[PDB]
Amino acid sequence: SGLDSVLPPSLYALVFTLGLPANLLALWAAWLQVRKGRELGVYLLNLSLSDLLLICALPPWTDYYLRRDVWGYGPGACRLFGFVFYTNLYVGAAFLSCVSADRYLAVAHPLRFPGARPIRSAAAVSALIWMLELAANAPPLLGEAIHRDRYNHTFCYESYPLSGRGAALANVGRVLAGFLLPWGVMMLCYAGLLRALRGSASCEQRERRRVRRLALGLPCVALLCYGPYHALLLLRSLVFLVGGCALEERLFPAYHASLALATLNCLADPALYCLACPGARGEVAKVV
Repeated sequence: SGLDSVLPPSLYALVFTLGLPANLLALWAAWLQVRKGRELGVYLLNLSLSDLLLICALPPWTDYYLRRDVWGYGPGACRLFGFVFYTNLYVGAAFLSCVSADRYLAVAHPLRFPGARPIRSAAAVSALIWMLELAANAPPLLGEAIHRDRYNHTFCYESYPLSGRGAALANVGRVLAGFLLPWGVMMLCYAGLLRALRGSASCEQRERRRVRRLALGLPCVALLCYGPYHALLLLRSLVFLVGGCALEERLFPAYHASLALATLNCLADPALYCLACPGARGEVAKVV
């Protein structure tokens, strides 16, 4: 260790300093357009709620990392903190994918979507996603999560190395079903959105290009945030499932910097889905 005394501390500090008011503003904007029959607003609201949950769970981890990886809050509390953090981290990606699929359906099939009480179906899908992610992260909750090591760290909810192929398969599945399934759906939906309006007589070149930047570049932001973490996770899980203590000692600060860069997608979501959107930043621009 050694870099977790400074870097993830400062990223978490920036997140708790800016994203929390930003996520509150995005939540208010999303709720404002839920009132107007919209069914993008429910996904945006749930995304902002998940981001707020992760942001408020961040600073126990801030202390954790800035005190040279030590846990003193209690064996019971790290279960809850890791559960909230690692569940919001995947729920965010799921709801980005849902927003992408919703936009693709609305644009490519305008005369057939959404139509029939759009708030109810979207709320049902949101609840189903929450249930599925909660079930996915329940097996980690069943845990001996607090770990004492010889080298004066005493982690919780993490282990170096992994344990007996089990957490390794769990991590491989977590990667391939909480990322690259939602990210893959999001990328395909945005590509289909940008290919569906190839033929529209009304959209000019100026307003085709901004849709192009959004469709190819919002998934890029999501990947650039959530990607290094899951790539490193899959790398460790595959190496343990093909290295000794040298490999993990080499990619350890990479792993705990990729986690911070992954939680950095709690500033981008409120920004890219409230301020970048002209509609939201007409209502959520100055609460006072």
